[PDB]
Amino acid sequence: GFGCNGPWNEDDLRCHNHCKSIKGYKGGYCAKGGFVCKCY
Repeated sequence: GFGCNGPWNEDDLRCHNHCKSIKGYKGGYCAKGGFVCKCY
């Protein structure tokens, strides 16, 4: 989710922005073929 909807729809920037918008995270990326929006 959050941009990462699979390799056919991978909005890594959208995941990144989401995660970065959350206090406690610097950013985020689409993992697992682009399915899982993982924050860091």
